[PDB]
Amino acid sequence: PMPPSEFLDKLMGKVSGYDARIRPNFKGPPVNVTCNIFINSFGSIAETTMDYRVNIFLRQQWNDPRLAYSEYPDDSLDLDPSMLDSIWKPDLFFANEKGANFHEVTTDNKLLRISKNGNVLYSIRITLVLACPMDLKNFPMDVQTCIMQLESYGFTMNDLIFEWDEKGAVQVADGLTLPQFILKEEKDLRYCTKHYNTGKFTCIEARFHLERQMGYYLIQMYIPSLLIVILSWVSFWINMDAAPARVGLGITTVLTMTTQSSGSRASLPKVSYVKAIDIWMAVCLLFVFSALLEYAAVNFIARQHVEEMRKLFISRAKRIDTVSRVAFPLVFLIFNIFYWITYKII
Amino acid sequence: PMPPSEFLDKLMGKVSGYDARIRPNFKGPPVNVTCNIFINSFGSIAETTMDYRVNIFLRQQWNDPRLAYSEYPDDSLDLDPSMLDSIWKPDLFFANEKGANFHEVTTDNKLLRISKNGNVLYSIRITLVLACPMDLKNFPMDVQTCIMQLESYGFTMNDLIFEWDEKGAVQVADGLTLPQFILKEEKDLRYCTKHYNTGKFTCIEARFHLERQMGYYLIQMYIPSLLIVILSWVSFWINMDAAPARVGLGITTVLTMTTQSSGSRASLPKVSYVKAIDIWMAVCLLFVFSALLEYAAVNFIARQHVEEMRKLFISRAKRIDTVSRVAFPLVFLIFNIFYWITYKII
Amino acid sequence: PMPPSEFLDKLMGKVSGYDARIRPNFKGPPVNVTCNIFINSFGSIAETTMDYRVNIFLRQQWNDPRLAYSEYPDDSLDLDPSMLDSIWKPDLFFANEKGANFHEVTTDNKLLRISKNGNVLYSIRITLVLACPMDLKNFPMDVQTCIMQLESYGFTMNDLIFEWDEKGAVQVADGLTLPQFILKEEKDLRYCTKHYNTGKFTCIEARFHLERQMGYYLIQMYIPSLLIVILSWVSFWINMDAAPARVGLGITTVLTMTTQSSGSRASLPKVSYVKAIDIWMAVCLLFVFSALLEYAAVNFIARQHVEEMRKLFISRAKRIDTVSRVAFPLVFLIFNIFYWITYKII
Amino acid sequence: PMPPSEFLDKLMGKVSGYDARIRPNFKGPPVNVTCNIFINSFGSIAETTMDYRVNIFLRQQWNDPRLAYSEYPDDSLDLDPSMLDSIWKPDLFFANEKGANFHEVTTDNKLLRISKNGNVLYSIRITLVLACPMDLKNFPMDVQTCIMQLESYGFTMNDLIFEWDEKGAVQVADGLTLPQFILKEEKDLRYCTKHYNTGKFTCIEARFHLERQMGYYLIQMYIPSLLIVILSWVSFWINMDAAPARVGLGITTVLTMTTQSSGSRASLPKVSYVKAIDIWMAVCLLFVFSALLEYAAVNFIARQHVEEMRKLFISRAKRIDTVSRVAFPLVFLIFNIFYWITYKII
Amino acid sequence: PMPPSEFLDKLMGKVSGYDARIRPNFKGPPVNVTCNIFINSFGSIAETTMDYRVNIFLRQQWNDPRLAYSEYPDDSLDLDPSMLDSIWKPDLFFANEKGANFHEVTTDNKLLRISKNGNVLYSIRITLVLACPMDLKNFPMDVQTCIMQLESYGFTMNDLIFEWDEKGAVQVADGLTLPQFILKEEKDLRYCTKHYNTGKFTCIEARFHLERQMGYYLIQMYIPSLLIVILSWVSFWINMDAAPARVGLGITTVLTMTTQSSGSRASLPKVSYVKAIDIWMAVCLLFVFSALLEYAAVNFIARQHVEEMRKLFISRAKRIDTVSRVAFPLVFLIFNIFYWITYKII
Ligand SMILES: *[C@@H]1O[C@H](CO)[C@@H](O[C@@H]2O[C@H](CO)[C@@H](O[C@@H]3O[C@H](CO)[C@@H](O)[C@H](O)[C@@H]3O)[C@H](O)[C@H]2NC(C)=O)[C@H](O)[C@H]1NC(C)=O
Ligand SMILES: *[C@@H]1O[C@H](CO)[C@@H](O[C@@H]2O[C@H](CO)[C@@H](O[C@@H]3O[C@H](CO)[C@@H](O)[C@H](O)[C@@H]3O)[C@H](O)[C@H]2NC(C)=O)[C@H](O)[C@H]1NC(C)=O
Ligand SMILES: *[C@@H]1O[C@H](CO)[C@@H](O[C@@H]2O[C@H](CO)[C@@H](O[C@@H]3O[C@H](CO)[C@@H](O)[C@H](O)[C@@H]3O)[C@H](O)[C@H]2NC(C)=O)[C@H](O)[C@H]1NC(C)=O
Ligand SMILES: *[C@@H]1O[C@H](CO)[C@@H](O[C@@H]2O[C@H](CO)[C@@H](O[C@@H]3O[C@H](CO)[C@@H](O)[C@H](O)[C@@H]3O)[C@H](O)[C@H]2NC(C)=O)[C@H](O)[C@H]1NC(C)=O
Ligand SMILES: *[C@@H]1O[C@H](CO)[C@@H](O[C@@H]2O[C@H](CO)[C@@H](O[C@@H]3O[C@H](CO)[C@@H](O)[C@H](O)[C@@H]3O)[C@H](O)[C@H]2NC(C)=O)[C@H](O)[C@H]1NC(C)=O
Repeated sequence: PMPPSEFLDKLMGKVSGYDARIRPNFKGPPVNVTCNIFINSFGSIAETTMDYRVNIFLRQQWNDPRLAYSEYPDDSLDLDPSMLDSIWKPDLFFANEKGANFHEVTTDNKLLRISKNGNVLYSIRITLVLACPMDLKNFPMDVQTCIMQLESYGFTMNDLIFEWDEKGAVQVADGLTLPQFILKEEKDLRYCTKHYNTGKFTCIEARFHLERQMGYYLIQMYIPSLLIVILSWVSFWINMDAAPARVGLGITTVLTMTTQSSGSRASLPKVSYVKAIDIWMAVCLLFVFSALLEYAAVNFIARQHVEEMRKLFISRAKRIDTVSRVAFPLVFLIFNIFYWITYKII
Repeated sequence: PMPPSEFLDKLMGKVSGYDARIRPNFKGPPVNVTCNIFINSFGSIAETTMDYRVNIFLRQQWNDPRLAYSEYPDDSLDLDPSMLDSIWKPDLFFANEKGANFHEVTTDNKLLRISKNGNVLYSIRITLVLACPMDLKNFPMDVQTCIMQLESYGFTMNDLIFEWDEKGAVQVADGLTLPQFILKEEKDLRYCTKHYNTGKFTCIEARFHLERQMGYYLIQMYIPSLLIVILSWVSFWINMDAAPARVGLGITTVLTMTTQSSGSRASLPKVSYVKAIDIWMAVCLLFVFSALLEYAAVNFIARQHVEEMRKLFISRAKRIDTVSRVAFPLVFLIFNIFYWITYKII
Repeated sequence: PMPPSEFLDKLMGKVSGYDARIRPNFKGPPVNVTCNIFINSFGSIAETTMDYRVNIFLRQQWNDPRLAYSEYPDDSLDLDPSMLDSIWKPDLFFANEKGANFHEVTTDNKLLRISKNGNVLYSIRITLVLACPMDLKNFPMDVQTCIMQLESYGFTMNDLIFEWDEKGAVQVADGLTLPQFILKEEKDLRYCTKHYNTGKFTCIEARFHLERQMGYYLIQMYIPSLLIVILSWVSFWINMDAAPARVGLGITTVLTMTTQSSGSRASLPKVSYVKAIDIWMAVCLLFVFSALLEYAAVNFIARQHVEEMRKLFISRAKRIDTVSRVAFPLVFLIFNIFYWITYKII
Repeated sequence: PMPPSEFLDKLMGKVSGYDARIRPNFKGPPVNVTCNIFINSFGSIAETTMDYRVNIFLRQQWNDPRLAYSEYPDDSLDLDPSMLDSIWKPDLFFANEKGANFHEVTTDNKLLRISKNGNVLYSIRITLVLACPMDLKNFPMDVQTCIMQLESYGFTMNDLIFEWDEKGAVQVADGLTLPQFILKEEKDLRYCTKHYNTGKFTCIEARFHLERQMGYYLIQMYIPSLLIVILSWVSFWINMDAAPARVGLGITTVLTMTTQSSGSRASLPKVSYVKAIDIWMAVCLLFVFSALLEYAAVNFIARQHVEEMRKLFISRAKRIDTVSRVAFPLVFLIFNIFYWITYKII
Repeated sequence: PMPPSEFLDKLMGKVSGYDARIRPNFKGPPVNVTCNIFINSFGSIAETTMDYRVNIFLRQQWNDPRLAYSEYPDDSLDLDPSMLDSIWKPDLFFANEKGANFHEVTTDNKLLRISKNGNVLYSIRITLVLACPMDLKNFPMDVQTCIMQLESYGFTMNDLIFEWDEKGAVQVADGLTLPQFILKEEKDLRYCTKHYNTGKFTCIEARFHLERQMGYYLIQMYIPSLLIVILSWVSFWINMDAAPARVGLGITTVLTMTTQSSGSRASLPKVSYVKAIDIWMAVCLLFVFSALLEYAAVNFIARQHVEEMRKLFISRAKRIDTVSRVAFPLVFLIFNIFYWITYKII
């Protein structure tokens, strides 16, 4: 017999009237193309530009009666990736590409096989940098949901319809790990049918829940953010007579805590709303600032102190020192409870 | 009958004398091309290079009598995006491109349909990085106006005219949100007809008002910029005898405020004029510097103090301490009123 | 006779039925392609994106009976790199490309020679940026293993099989040096046969062990990380009466050590687990923090001190000063032993 | 009649012997090509790499007798930008390109019109990143001169000559503003004829004077650079008995001034010569360092002070304090005059 | 007669049997191609990636008897750069490209002329980013030697040999200046013949000595690195009774010197060996650390001081103060001599 390359020349050549500019089943029902992606590499999720780089295998399957051969004895004929400009292909595109490219390492990474009944498998490797609106109302304890939509651009709903297959619409790699987030096993599948001034177009999308890993932020901006508050608590255990001791403590600590506040949003987007890490530094900033005002109240009584009425001012300046050793270690603990409970339920 | 691919070969082939290098209605009136864009993604507005990345759908509509078919029973014939090099297309370009590229993810993102009367719709996806002169006279409270002009390069006014359509000249996406700014619903539409040494060319543009969100700057460079001034106010409530207490306070605070001034223009363009954030740090720098000179005036009187005339110098050195507790908390409030009123009207 | 260019036109032209879209030995055994790479340049191994740039010479050898000439008197015929689109080539690709490109400096860097029996050598220069999961459980003393897999995309196992040659499967350059790591002479060779929903494909890979050089981290983040702890030890040799001396020492040192902790993960990925450099700064942070609490215990006894019972409190406040000069210099040495032994065996 | 597309096929087709590989007026005088650029966008002038990005409209005009039509009734025939590979074009190139690209947004931005006498206008949009040797002998008050040369590569002087036109050789945009520098209205026009081992080639260039705007540097690195010196002057108004007051002032200020010196060359090229900003920080570093040595001379006399001869040492230690309040405020003013006069004339 | 474009069609057309896939002098001696480069732009030598960007004019000259015309009366025929795909060209490539590109600004920057005897000149503009192993054993006083090799990829030694010409093998631009380094006039020329598993290939290279300019490092990291040591010397001229004076001096200076050590390797590669700038900061770190231990020895004697034996401890605590004023100013000078002598000979 003849090889599949010469066998398909009768179906993709000048004979049989086959044209790559004509969609299958013309003047009839639209083409129902089913798609399924395979995430190979994931990560590099930046927040300054609010985008993430993904590498998926976009599989496409449809039905073309013009390529339904019945003379070849086999059931699957592989095609050279250099002959993709001869058959019709869906005009699939993403609405959040923001720059993309293919891979042509020694061969155009394309897969093309034709079944006997007319099933055509089209799998290619695409490297996308997808964008998603980052919701940072609770930055250290948020559940991001970055989606990706597959719309049409040249054909409307009556000519091309995208759908998901029931046999693993979205597969995940075996050893796919992320440096900062984690990929949940549950991925939603809903439609995203858009409507413009020209018409209506099909759209398919899949939700991806990306939960953060609190192990990183808990060590860098939570343990040092708590030890600095302890530095302001040791001033109560120091005598009220040493002026340079408690003054230098209430100033060097209250100024190095601002660096922690400025160092908590160094690589974060400039959002207007307040996040969960801005209420942890601001409240702890009040503790390192109230300790400065605490010494300002103790030193103000000692500098004012008549022999009987002045002996009570010394005890009054020391009575507040007996409560500050218990108030702040018990008030900061109350805020430490309302913080790790409210942001663990919402 | 015959498919539209073979039907349009009579209108785009060697027959009928149709050439892609000839504009419609030659030796007559110019081609009136109407355009309308659809902003899909917006943001990433940097200030060091004074540019912003945009992703729009550039729709183009004109009239070509050479493509006015009258035999096909339908009213809209979709075209393959691979056949855009056969018909005439307007030479539309932007005067502020500064690098651009198309999107060819599995298909050239182009839309092409031809009506019966000769209406040709041309919609493509372009990713532009547009530039605009940043007016930073009031940096935290400015209303930026970044525009984009669509000029001609090969045809003059007598051969190609660009205009805006009245049915939604500029559409906005449904869920288009910006991280730093906000997009106003009012967009101006005016002409930008340029004149060069070669001739005159058409030009269409649309204004985009981008108001900032003060919620970000109010927390990072306004709350810490005010608490440092309070650190210089607590020196008045400290006795005038402790030298290392008030000296270290008037130096560590006046030097950490300069870091806030240098940290306020870390990612800003090097403009010559003064902005609204440079007058907030410089005036607050005077308060943290006047407190240093305030102790220099109190300590200078105590070191100079004859038994009757010296008792008044001690009261004089304490009389200024009774006014500094009221002057600065009431003078900084006056500047706090004139600042948030002048920059809220202009 | 005729030159090899005209001699091979009979084997690569329209005659002999040779087609570049047909794999050798069709309807029979699969093509056994042996590959061997030659690493020219290596390094630039970043950790923020977890990727490294490599430049190898990908050699490919297979058997094509359709190109087995028997009339030319020579044994090796060199081919012009501009004629690679006429013969069949394996669709080799990498599963961790993440962007790649060729080199076309004055000539496409391709090698093509055909033997008499049908051996075809295919060598090209590819610049890859390969990714690997960075295991940073012990950051300064880890042995990274970055691999690279060569999979198929268009042909399954029954049509294309990749294998390694026994004569130097992976060669190393003569003067290939790395700035940070070192390349070990032992490189493992194992298979990576994947299985997808479409079928099974061949895969070959080679392990690369990249041991770090501790000479860099030992000087920058280990010598200064130890001298700061010595600054907290000198407070014991200072009299317990000078308050501003020991207070300023226990605060300026405990706050500059946090900068060393924040400066140890400035260009590191945001991992959740704790690494070996996070337990060296945190434990040393306890020493510079216990010295602050040590003075808080000595000053608390002196401020409390009845004529006979008060003379023992002065000796008690000095007895701890006689143990702190020996405890911390001997407790930090114990942690210094358990650290450099546990992380030198695992 | 026939359209210009079919009319010019007789002049650009196989007939008439017109070839795009032959320069006009062969075996005779060279082609005198006149050029004129139009700067659209300017700025982004970095100093680390010593380059600036420019966007100009390169117009080219020459004479081609082979295209001198005499049958068409019009005087200017516009050409499709897709037919630039049919006529001869000058091989113009820049000697300081360092990477460049064109703009192909929906159309190749090319202009091509042919006059009756043979005048051919060629205007294209080129985005260049031009380099210039940065002369930073006086960094805040220099007048940079970045030029751009247009050389030939394939034709020598006897075959191609570039010249400037007298009617606006270099035009400037109407609203072209720069963020840091300013563009002067005077632009020099001189030749740059080079000589290599192959021969001599034509060259045209234009000088661009880029004066800096001192409004930026005067606020960031000149006002804080002067207030720190004032902090060292207030130590003279403090009593000579307070040791921790004047010691901490002469150390915290002398160390934060070094940050201003290191912060003045953070984004500057590593040049060997000294600039005008390195002599302003180094001299001011002497003032904040002489104040430290001033207290070292006052405290050395007080610690040495026999009942009559010791009373003069106290007055001697205070006599220098009466001159330091007048010397430094009058010596720093002398350097402040010689600085803003020498660098305002050269 | 006929123009050179039509004259060379007889030598580059279907007639005469000329093929671009055949090297000259086949079945005979190899082609001796002589090359000579012309460095136009040089600099941008980074150290994090260990690469430098260069822009050279790669001239190539060989002998092709098939192009030896004898009928044209001239001696040099210029060729259009669009016809380089018709003649044979050497497959020259660099072994350290790491990404490269050509320049196509309005014309492919290629030079092609053919002599009567068969001499063919081939000059193109290539922008390379070449790599070299940075030897940083003495960072401020090293002599870097970055080379560039021109190897073959498709032809072995018996088919293509590269050589250097004796008439200026490597030329330098007239006004080529470097921001950091300097280019020496002496450039070595040696061979780099490599040997692989396939065979042996020709190779030509040229050495480039790049000496650093010490004027930059001497001001930024050598003058401030010496003044901080002077701050530790002034503590000896202060009385031994002021505790907060000498304690704060021996801590604030010893901690700001570590920033100079961390600030000396901010943009340097992470090498394991010690460089010449790491022994200048570490030794100076001992001086600012020995001054802290010097006060720890003086204060330890004063706190210990029986009426006759205690008067000698006061003199002993002051005797070391009389030697420290002379020891350190004379020991640091000894290290200052051995440093600037050992690194000025090797
Ligand atoms: C692609 O998928 C669409 C569905 O999304 C298919 O369209 C549906 O096709 C049926 C005929 O097969 C149309 O008729 C209906 O038939 C059912 C019985 O199956 C009957 O109960 C209904 O009353 C109706 O007559 C139906 O209108 C149509 N639906 C839509 C929304 O178009 C289409 O056939 C598929 N195309 C191919 C090539 O498989
Ligand atoms: C494209 O749009 C232009 C307008 O911007 C159209 O041009 C105008 O066309 C009219 C004829 O239709 C020209 O004549 C005028 O007619 C009015 C009555 O409608 C009459 O009152 C005037 O006195 C005049 O005779 C008019 O001069 C012309 N204007 C310009 C500025 O060119 C043009 O026809 C449109 N082209 C197409 C193909 O639709
Ligand atoms: C490519 O390599 C494969 C092996 O990976 C070759 O396949 C093996 O080929 C033999 C025949 O040569 C097949 O038959 C076996 O022969 C042995 C004797 O050599 C006999 O003991 C066995 O019982 C069996 O009959 C064998 O099944 C086959 N193995 C596989 C896994 O396919 C193949 O021939 C190679 N192709 C070329 C073109 O060299
Ligand atoms: C392109 O420009 C060059 C000048 O840069 C033109 O060349 C000059 O052409 C004249 C003839 O037109 C040559 O002859 C001279 O004529 C003058 C009178 O005009 C006479 O006084 C002189 O003694 C001499 O005979 C002249 O040598 C030549 N100069 C050079 C440097 O080539 C050239 O003609 C222009 N080409 C075109 C096509 O316009
Ligand atoms: C390209 O350069 C090579 C040299 O690198 C040329 O090869 C040498 O060519 C000579 C003949 O011209 C060969 O023969 C020798 O001749 C000398 C007298 O000149 C004689 O004393 C020797 O005993 C020997 O017979 C020589 O073997 C050969 N050397 C090599 C290494 O190949 C070659 O001819 C040049 N090609 C062209 C086209 O110019």
